[PDB]
Amino acid sequence: DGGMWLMQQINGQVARMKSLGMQLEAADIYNPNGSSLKDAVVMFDGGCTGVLVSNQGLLLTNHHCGYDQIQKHSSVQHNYLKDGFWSYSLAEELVNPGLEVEIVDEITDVTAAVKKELERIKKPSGLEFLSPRYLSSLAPEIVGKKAASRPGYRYEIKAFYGGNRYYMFTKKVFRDVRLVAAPPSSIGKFGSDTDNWAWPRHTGDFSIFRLYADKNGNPAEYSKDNVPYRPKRWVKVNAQGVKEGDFALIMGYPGTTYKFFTADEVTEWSEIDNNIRIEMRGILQDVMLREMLADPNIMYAAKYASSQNGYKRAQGANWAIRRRSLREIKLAQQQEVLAWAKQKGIATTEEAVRAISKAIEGRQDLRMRQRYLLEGILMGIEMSNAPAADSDLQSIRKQFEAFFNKDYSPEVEKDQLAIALLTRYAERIPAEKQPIEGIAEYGSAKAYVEMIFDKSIYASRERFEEFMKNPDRDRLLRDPMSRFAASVAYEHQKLAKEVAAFDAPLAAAQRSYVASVLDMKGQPNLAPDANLTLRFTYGEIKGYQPRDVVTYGAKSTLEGVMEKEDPNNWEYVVDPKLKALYEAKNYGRYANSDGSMPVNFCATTHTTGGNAGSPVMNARGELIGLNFDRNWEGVGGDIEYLPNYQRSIILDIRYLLFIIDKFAGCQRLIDEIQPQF
Amino acid sequence: MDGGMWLMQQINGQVARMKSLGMQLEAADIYNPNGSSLKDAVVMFDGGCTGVLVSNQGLLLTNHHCGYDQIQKHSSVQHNYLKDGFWSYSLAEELVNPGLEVEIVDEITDVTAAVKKELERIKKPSGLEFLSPRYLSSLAPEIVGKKAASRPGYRYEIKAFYGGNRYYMFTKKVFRDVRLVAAPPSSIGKFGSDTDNWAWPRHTGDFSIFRLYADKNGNPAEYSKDNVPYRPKRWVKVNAQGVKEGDFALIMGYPGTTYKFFTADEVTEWSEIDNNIRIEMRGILQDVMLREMLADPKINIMYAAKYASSQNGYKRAQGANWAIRRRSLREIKLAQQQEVLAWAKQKGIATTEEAVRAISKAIEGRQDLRMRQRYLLEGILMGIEMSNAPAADSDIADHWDDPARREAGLQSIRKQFEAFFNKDYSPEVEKDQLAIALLTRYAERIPAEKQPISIREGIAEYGSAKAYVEMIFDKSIYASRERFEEFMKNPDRDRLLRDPMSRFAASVAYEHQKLAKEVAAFDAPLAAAQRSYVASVLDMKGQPNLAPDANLTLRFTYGEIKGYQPRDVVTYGAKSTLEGVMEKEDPNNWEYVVDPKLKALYEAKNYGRYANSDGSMPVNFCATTHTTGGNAGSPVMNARGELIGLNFDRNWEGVGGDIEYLPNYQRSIILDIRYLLFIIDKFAGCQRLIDEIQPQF
Ligand SMILES: N[C@@H](CCC(=O)O)C(=O)O
Ligand SMILES: N[C@@H](CCC(=O)O)C(=O)O
Ligand SMILES: [Cl-]
Ligand SMILES: [Cl-]
Repeated sequence: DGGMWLMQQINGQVARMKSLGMQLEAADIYNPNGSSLKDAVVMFDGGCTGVLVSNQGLLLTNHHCGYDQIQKHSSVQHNYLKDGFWSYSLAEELVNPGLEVEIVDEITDVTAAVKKELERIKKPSGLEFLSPRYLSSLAPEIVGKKAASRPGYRYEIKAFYGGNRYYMFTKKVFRDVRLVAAPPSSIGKFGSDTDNWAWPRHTGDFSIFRLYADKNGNPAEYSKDNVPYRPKRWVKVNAQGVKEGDFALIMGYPGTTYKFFTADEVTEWSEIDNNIRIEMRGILQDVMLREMLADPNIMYAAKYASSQNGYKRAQGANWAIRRRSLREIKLAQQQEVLAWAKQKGIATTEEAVRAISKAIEGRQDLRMRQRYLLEGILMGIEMSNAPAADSDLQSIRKQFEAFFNKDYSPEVEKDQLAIALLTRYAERIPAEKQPIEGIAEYGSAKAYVEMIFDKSIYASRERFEEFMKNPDRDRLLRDPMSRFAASVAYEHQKLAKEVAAFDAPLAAAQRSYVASVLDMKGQPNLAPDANLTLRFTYGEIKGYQPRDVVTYGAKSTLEGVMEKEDPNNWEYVVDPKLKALYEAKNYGRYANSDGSMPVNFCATTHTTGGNAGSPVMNARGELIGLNFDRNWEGVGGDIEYLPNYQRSIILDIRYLLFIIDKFAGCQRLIDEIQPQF
Repeated sequence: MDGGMWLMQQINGQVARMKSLGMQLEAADIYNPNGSSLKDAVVMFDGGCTGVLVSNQGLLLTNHHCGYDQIQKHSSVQHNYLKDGFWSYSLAEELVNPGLEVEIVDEITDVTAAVKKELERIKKPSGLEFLSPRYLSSLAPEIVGKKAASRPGYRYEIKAFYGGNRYYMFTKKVFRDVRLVAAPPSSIGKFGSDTDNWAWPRHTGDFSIFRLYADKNGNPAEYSKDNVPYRPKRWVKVNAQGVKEGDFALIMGYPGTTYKFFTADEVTEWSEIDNNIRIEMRGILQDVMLREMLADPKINIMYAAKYASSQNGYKRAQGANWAIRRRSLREIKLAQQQEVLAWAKQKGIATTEEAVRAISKAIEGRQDLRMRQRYLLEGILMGIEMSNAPAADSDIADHWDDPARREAGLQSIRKQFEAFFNKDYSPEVEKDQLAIALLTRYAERIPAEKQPISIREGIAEYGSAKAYVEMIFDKSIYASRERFEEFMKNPDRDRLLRDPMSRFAASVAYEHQKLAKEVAAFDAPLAAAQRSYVASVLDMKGQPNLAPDANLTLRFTYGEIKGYQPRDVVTYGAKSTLEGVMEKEDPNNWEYVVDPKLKALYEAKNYGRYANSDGSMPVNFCATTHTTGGNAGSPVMNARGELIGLNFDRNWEGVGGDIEYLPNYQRSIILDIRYLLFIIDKFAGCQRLIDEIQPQF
């Protein structure tokens, strides 16, 4: 069964969980008045999950969650991205400025308070009652100036059930989170392209951090005098192994789902948001791939990586529409609540569904742009955020250092991808409808966008401080580069403002519709959409049947890595040390009882983007794995959980330990984790 | 699941084991030299396939891709049998196929002593004749005598076995009136043509149907309007009750070629030269050719068989190389040669180590020559059809003043031009990108000095392969049929003698013959050493328990219906269904298009009595039998010798089975006879064929 359950809903799920073999009490998982698993389950860097596993604040999350921190610490000497990183003491752990981890201190229902504040906003705009920015801004009104005021704390208020409930999360915000360990990328992201969203999977997707705190255990900014955070509760690691049918529990921070989409919303989300994305990324991939198949990657692998991650997802979603009859399932569900309302003489529900249809039909062309603009150029062309004058000198200097940084590259992406992202965007979106005429003067979108390189001072690093001697203001003000930037940004804000006339009634009607779903279903029985707050899902360890003749098992092994090895294909390179371990069968206590070395497994838990790094626990609440992905067949799970295809893809905790111990020899961390055999 | 493509004479050695796996046949039921047996119904089709006789009126089942040549030849845009299939509702509607031959084994005879006797007569031999089919055939008339060797509908085939340590003669009845009866649309006969080729799971209705015709007296015969169906003494009964995992399966047919006695150095050479070069050049050809086919239905027809054949060998080379890597095939053959060498050493025998060394030396010696041969063959001879251009003979060059011999020389040119500029040939696809793409790469791989003269000189004179090919088509009289005929109204001796396409064909042929002459210096010692090596393997293992390499003669193999584990986490079942066709359906992908009628049947579950017991509709199954190319169309029989399927492929993981059979990875891929009947019945509604086949429930 699917559902991303509120921590407050554990009491409604615990009986079913125990019938599936769970041996925890509800209070063990979430305790409003004490220590529980809620305290060990962590948000990492805004969009990932992590788990605390020691009394010294040791933190496990995915490799791909800690990737940039790993990268930032890498040079040719000390190449942690390629070779992995291992610290042998507290003092060796690496500082990560800007990295934040959050822990839920308390969850409170603020629905009534939020409502009675949301009433009569002067000129109630379109989307206040859904905006996380405006909602969390109400925290001083709810809890007084010990909100925001308190340095290591943050009050998160979000809408649930389309805004029919509001829950407040009291976060402890740690700003001293240090890098402890990482496997090499050949393990951390084995098969990163071909195997992304794929089961079977053979990826050692983990990294290790540690929460530091001040001398009395309060979350603090970085200081040389900080000590390890000593958590209330951490999760004990169980290294005894897993088998098909074992109960599994996942807690984490699922990002976004759309389980209350109506039929018309499903179709739009497909034929607009989905396929506009697939070939706009289909094109932003081949030109990107052609360009540096020929050249020596760290220049643009992180580029091709994220495009692909979202690219393949979109293909998975599209498969569910075509094969899993997603639209008709959502249509059936809304017809069921419609019939429920009709029977009760309720009129708002059909009105709600009709207004949703109306807003979707009407915003069709505007949404077309805003997503065509969002990744045709907005993330597909890097200097759409070139600096702009305040001169009306002190911070075009202090801003260009953020434009041309340690990741950014003027050098190339010129008319291989820059011209290519501009593409024939303008064919699908008439030049009538493009931002503030250039494609009409310099000829093409290439001879326009490449003309900027010579003319703009914001092309090189040399030219910036070449004429740092004086104010060429008549030249600084009229630069096409910061014109193209403010331009694409101009229409972005205008579209946000213009389509708001559709988004506002949509949100009102969705709220109305979901209220009806709420009156129909038990609120305690209905899981809300994911919204980047702490949820639990449960299931069992289980493969599936992907297609005629074929069965996928629930557990993968090191043999599967060796079957995939290909020295000539970057993604399938196998570390010589890992191969020697395989050839020697040097697995120790970490092997399966049958003698194979476990790598990944999969489960019928309901996860989504944001669950990377979530702890997977057994019937006793002990750690058995870390979530890092979902199969492409289960992508449609964001709209309707798909029990016979959807599987979370999970790192077997024994493989993580094996990598620490046998591969890296970092005994220090085994001693700290204290795995149970 | 043991390997081995057993001789018919080896049936006595295997029958006990076959029975232990559940067979309920006696040896003599399968192969009987003193009367009739299943052998009599197992047919060689078009020289390179198998077929099976299934009625008393000569009805013949084989694969779609085996009948593909004939289907293609009968197809036009107007009557597109490739695309839409073909179905005949009477004898008179069955299509005539000139040149198509089918052969039946009447007798098998050991002629080892008589061939060796004849070989010893050769004063100063090349060293190539004892494996030369041209030579071995020339011996038959002495062996069998002038009478009976001049018997019209018979052929006496002598082949080398065990590297030339045995010779067997196969007396063949040759049928030269074989008519096309039925074929499914390609969307069924070759569903997933490229992507599913060499793959399990498989969902392909790979069959076609023919009929043997004969004269007045039921004798094999050349085509005649007066011919009638041939009435075989034996035909295989068809069982439509279905199959299950674990069932015994027997396959008989004509496996073409295996290399089970390759030494490790031979494995490496085959992989790094023959296969790599095949993959490289055929990849280039296919990219251009398919593009052309998908853009024009007439081109699609013209080049359908050429493409399918090219793609088939291309992907087979990919699979063999992948097998060698993933399954350590080189290491296995090394271990096998070490075992025969240790056996030799124990017995004080020195000939074996000497043979293994002579094999390695010859392989190392011929590297440059063999790579040049493969590039020429794959790059030019197989895919540039210019290489069959006409060339003027010596009557043109030296007898032009003789009106008689001049006319003969002109007719020879015309005869060549018809063969070259055939109905399947498009000068447009040749000259636009195809010949240039191939020749450009060929020129990059083969040094100028080692290229055919015309090509070297042509590329030096004009800028490039591109400019050179463009010149050829600009200047050649054979560029088009219209230019050819305009020229032949007033022939010029010069230009005819100097024609650039002629010079290209001449130069390529000269280099081909040149390479063969020079490489014989290595190939002859290599063959002699192979003979010595296999002779030791024979001394070690004994002939009765050692299956020889395939050589396109009748063999049996047996095993059970069984899936396998291709890789970690994954298990493949033994049987595929129609649902898997529907899962693969994609209107925008040419190879996964699904016929609307087939989909209607599936949605209506209209399967008659052909369904599985669980209500699914069967499509294919796989078995642990040991097959290879040539076994396409082979009857797959159950424990009682009844037909339950037709072999048509081998799985990906099993492609390397020509080097080493691997019981945990190699599976024959088989058309379930129930799907074949379903397609004839529910899909085509060709009732008369169901009636004739008489499936047993
Ligand atoms: N890979 C996703 C997790 C997908 C899932 O668990 O469904 C992430 O980075 O958060
Ligand atoms: N497809 C092959 C048969 C391959 C096999 O059975 O191993 C052929 O056309 O003969
Ligand atoms: Cl286990
Ligand atoms: Cl499902």
